[PDB]
Amino acid sequence: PNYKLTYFNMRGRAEIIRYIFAYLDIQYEDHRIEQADWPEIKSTLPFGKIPILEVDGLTLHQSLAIARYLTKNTDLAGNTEMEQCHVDAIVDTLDDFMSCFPWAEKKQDVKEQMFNELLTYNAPHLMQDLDTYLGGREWLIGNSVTWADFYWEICSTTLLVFKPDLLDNHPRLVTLRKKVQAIPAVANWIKRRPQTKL
Amino acid sequence: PNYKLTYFNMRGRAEIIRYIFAYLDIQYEDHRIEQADWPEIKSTLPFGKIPILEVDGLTLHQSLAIARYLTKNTDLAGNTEMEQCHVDAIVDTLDDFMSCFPWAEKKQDVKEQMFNELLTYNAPHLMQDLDTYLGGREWLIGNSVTWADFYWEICSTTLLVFKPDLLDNHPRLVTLRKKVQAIPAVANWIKRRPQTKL
Ligand SMILES: N[C@@H](CCC(=O)N[C@@H](CS)C(=O)NCC(=O)O)C(=O)O
Ligand SMILES: N[C@@H](CCC(=O)N[C@@H](CS)C(=O)NCC(=O)O)C(=O)O
Ligand SMILES: c1ccc(-c2ncc(-c3cc[nH]n3)s2)cc1
Ligand SMILES: [Mg+2]
Repeated sequence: PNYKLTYFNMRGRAEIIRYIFAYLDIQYEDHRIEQADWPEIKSTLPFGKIPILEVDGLTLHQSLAIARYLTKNTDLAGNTEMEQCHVDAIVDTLDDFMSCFPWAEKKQDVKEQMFNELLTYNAPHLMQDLDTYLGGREWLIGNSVTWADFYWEICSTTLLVFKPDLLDNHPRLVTLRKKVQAIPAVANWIKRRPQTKL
Repeated sequence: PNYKLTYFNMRGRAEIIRYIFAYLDIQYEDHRIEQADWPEIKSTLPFGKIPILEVDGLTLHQSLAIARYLTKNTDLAGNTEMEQCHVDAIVDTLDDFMSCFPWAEKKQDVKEQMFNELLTYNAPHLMQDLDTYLGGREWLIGNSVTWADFYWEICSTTLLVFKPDLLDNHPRLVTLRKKVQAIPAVANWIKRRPQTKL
């Protein structure tokens, strides 16, 4: 199966798929486009948003739909039907918050105001909810790593760019991040991937 | 299993779960709360949001995570893993859009103005995408009804309250709503359910 992932030159919403490709050792074309080439691609897509994943001539969309598709029947999926539910839920919780950021806002002052509020007022509560939920367990769901741990690590990396002290009071969450960063396939990708802010 | 669904007295984010229960002929307690019973219940929830589903005492959260879990191994989920990806993709596309609405906005003029903006510009764009995606086919994905069709009927029902003429130029999408409403288990539910604006 030939895989071609199209997104911007960013970790962004494509990073979860990139970590999954890496973990399962699947070769794919990591297509990164410049904004100048975006509108011309956007015009041809069923839903006009990226990332998109082409699989054998069939254009998939929605980052998490794609991530879920790639991890189905792999060890990154939950180990029970109920675990796959918790995986899905943690991912959508992380996603709901990340989606609140006005990533495309062109008015810089309005963008900064918004970012600062979400990070200062809302992010600390999400960390508290996740920390309690994790408890003293090794992974967010079950006894082995799932793509929710991957998504936690990814989301938290971006939040830390803007608010570095976010996890000063959550050592257990720092440990989880580090655990994810230590997985050989993930570590390799982290070392070799393009270094972008977002 | 002993299922208990908790949400406000409204269709909202719990309705997709309610359609799934009805369609799969799965018994559950449809527990609805008033504001007054919210602060106590909220305090007991790992993520402080509804809906939640309790399955034999185990608590689940995130509406789409729950819906997907309930459809597991059923034809409603999508027939192949690829179709399941398309089903998931449509669902998030719809949810992404519905999440744009300031449901909680307390300034009535601001709420009206934002709704108008979203219903005037964004909604018709998304409707053109959904319509061409469906084409002259029977259902959104595959050969049979999926919970994406359910979610479409649910999201549009709520949008039609605010912009009744939204689908006036989209007969294929109106036909989809009707095909879904006529499914016997759904027709029954729609008649039995408590009447609420949202
Ligand atoms: N929930 C969607 C969001 C997709 C999305 O809005 N992507 C952005 C980039 S992060 C985009 O397509 N922006 C360009 C545009 O809207 O034209 C997903 O996870 O794929
Ligand atoms: N993406 C989540 C959203 C859950 C959510 O925002 N629930 C709302 C009710 S519609 C809520 O609990 N808001 C009131 C509050 O958080 O106090 C889902 O679909 O379950
Ligand atoms: C989870 C994790 C990361 C993200 C994003 N990061 C940068 C984004 C962006 C910047 C300009 N456009 N889009 S979006 C979203 C959800
Ligand atoms: Mg979502």
